[PDB]
Order: sequence, then C-alpha cells, then structure tokens
Amino acid sequence: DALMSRTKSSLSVLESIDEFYAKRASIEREYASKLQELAASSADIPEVGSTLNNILSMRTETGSMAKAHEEVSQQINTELRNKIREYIDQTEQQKVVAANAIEELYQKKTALEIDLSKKKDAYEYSCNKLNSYMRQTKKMTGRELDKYNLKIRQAALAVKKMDAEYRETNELLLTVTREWIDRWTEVCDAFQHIEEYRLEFLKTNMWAYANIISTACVKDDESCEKIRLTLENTNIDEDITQMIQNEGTGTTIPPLPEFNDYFKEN
Amino acid sequence: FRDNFWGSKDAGMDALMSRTKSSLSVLESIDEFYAKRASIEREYASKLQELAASSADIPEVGSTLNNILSMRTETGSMAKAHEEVSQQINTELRNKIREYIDQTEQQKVVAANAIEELYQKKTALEIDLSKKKDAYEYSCNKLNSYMRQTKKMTGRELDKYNLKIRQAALAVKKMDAEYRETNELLLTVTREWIDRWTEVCDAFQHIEEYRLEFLKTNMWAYANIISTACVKDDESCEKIRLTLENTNIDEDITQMIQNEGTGTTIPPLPEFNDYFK
Repeated sequence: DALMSRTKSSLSVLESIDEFYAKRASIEREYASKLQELAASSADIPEVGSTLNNILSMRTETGSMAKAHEEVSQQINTELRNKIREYIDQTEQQKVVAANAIEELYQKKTALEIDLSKKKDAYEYSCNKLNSYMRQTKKMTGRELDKYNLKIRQAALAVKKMDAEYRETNELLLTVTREWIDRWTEVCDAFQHIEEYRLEFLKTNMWAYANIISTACVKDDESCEKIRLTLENTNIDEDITQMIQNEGTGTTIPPLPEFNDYFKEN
Repeated sequence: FRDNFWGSKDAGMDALMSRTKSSLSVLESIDEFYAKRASIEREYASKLQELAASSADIPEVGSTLNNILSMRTETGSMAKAHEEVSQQINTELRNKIREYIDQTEQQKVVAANAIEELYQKKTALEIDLSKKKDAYEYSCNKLNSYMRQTKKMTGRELDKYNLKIRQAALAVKKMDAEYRETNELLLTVTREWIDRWTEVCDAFQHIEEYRLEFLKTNMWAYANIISTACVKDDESCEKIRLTLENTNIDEDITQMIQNEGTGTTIPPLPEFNDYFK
C-alpha cells in the first residue's frame, strides 16, 4: 500500500500551480505593463510647443499632456511593485521545500525498513512449510510403516525452532510498523498544516493582488480628476485679451488721407 | 475689443492670417495626440484578452479555483474596459475634432469674404493717388521756376509774361481734377475699408471665443472617456476581492487519499492450528 504517492503528488501540485501564479504575475507586466509604461511616457513627453499664446488654454493642454505622464508613472509602479511580490511566491515555492524535504526523507528511511522486514517475514513463512510436511508424516502414520515416528521427532524439533524464528520476526515487524502507524500520523498532520496554510498564502497573496492594481486605478483616475480641475480654471474673455497683447499689431486707427495744399512751404 | 489689429497696411491681415493657420495647427496637433493614445490603449486590450482568454488546465480545483480564475477573468475586463477607451477615442473624440476642423474653415471664408477686394482697391488708389501727387508737385516746381526766375530777373524788361499764365492753368488743372479728387475717391474707400476690416476682426474674435470653449468641452470629454475605464477597472477589483471572501478552508475536504480502514493490526498469527491439532 505505497499510497505516499498521493500525499507526495500533492507536493507536485503545490509547485506546478505556484509556478502559474508566478508565471502570470511575471507575464502580466511584460505582456501588459511593458506597453503603457513604455509607450505612454517614452513615445510621449516631447518639447513640441503647444503654440497657444493663451497662458490659460495652454495650461489645460499641458495639463492633459502632464496627466498622461502622471498616469504612466503609476503603471510603472505596478510593474515594479508587482514584480516585487512574485518574489514572495519563491519565499513559498522554495520555503515550502524547507517544510517538506525535512520530514519527508526522515520519514522515508523508516518507510522502507518495514518493506524488507515484512519481506523477511514473508520469507520466513517456512514455519508453515515444515508444518505442512509435519502433518503429512502424522497423516501417513495411520498405516504404521513402523518407524516414521523418528522422522516425526525431527519435524517436531524442526517446527519448534522455525516458529521461534517466526515469532521473533513477527514481534520485531510488529513494533517496526507499530512505530510507523504512530509516525505516519505525523506526516498526515504536518501535510494538512502546510497544505492548509498554502491556501492562506494563496488567498492573502491574491487579495494583495487587486489591492496592487486598485491603487493603480485610483491613481490615474485621481489624475483624470486633475485634467478636469485644470479645465475649469479657464476663463476665455481674459484669454484672448492676454493673447491679443502678443499678436497685437496696432491700436490707433489708420488716419485718413488729407488734401495737401500749395502754401505748405511758401 | 479686437479693434486693435490695424497696424500699417498688411500686418493686420497677415497677423490674422497666421493665427488661423496656427489655430488649425493646434487642433491637428490635438487630433493626432488622440491617434497616438488610441493605438496604445488598443495594444493594451489586445494583450489582455489574449492573456485572460489563454486559459489552461492545471491541477487546481475547488474553492481556491474560484480566486485564481477570478484573476484570469478580470484581465479580460481590463481589455474590454480599455478597448472601449480607444474605441471612444477614434470614433467620438478624433472624428469630432475633424468636425470643428471643417466647420470652421468653411466659416473662416464667410467671415472675411471681400477683404482682398477692398484691400487691393485701397492699394490701387494709394499708389494712384501717389502718382497724382507726384505730378502735382512736379507741376508746381515748374511754376515756381517761372515765378522765381521772374523774382530775381524782375520785370525790368519787355517780354511777354504768358509763360506763367500758360502754366498757371496747368497747376490748377493737375491739382484740382487729379489730386483733390482721387484723394477723395481714396477717402470713401478708406472709410469703408475701416468699416469692413472692423467687422472682420469682430468676426474672427467670435470664432476664437468658440475654439477655446470647444477645446475645453472636447478635452472634458477626453478626461471622462478615461474615467470610464478607471471606475470599470476599480469595480472589477472588488469582484476579485468579493471572490476571495468566498473562500473557506474546506477544499481539503476534496480528498483523494485512500485510507480510513487501512493500517490494520498486523500481528500475523499462522499458529497452524487451523485443522492440525
């Protein structure tokens, strides 16, 4: 009944899925965030002049350009902060090994001492093989072939010695397993501890996953509220006024043609 | 208020002809800015609904299967959220910029229609009035040269003076008909030129007080097209955390180990008194 394969297969499924979570986090920033982090800030932030002479209707354009960039400073944070959490999968994907390679090899050694001792017991099933040949002497003595009784002594002394083996191998193999019913309950209990705390790790480390992106959502949303604030301070009648002084060409009327006379210099 | 755009002759028109070409260069720079932001977000949703829908079969199952899958099914919510963003940018935002681009160029013709008619009519007279003042002040040099030579060479002789009255009629001729008249055709044109030009400055001022309000109301749409995604993403975050509060530790009740009735006493007892006794 080598059913340690079932509790040892539970360990094959604790790291083949932890790999997926760490693969997902490792992928949800290079296949998701290496785009906005890069494309938003990098491809943007030029010195292309807004060329709006309006000191105010220009505050809102750069405000839209700035908050495009103060939106990307927040997807970079997730790219950083969430690849500084996948590094907590390895403090479980390899810390669990500290909790499952210590009381596993220490339990393997005893688990095979049983295996050959029982094989030594089934090998010492000769108490039966000489009992079979003992009875067949007694069976054939009903015919009385006159000194089979000497043979019967032999198998009688033989049976005595060879069950003294069987009783010896049986009491030993008894406590070898009686001390394995005990110690196997300790791996049953220990595995149910760190296969129950792995779930608290999974749940608590995934609850801190959305709280890592919910920050990102509230960041750029709060930054979008800043594009509407910069967009409310605009007062237009003062704006063209400020813009006229720049592009102003002339304020006095083009004086009219007057008829120049003859006595100008007479 | 925009009366103060007169200047010398053509500075005003060219100062106002550069403002429209610069104003148009503001909106097209704003238009393209959406196009660049558009495909950026469009690439964001491509990868996400790729990443979300690229599901695979792994030994996970049970009440913890919800949370892991909750994470996969909310990366497709982001894609849907940010595809709408880019969608709302090229369909609504960019296209409505192309609206005011064309509406205004068609309105920038109606405003100043006959400006070059009067500007060139005013120039024709300006130079032609200068052609006439040119002759008038050459016509008076000769007269002075005939009334100043007679000044030093006084009337001490007997020569017919008809040189003066012959050319005095010229001075009146060239002056009156050709200067006091084209200086009055220029006046009536000028007084209308000031009128029409004053109404063209007023007409673009009104246009400029729209472009500023339009840009504000357009970028306000831009801000709220993004806030659409932000609350969508934020709401789908509690959906992750709603499915994490649903997780109790009973998934280890999903047991596969074959036990509970095994591990017997095992003191093998073949005494071989089964029959033999």
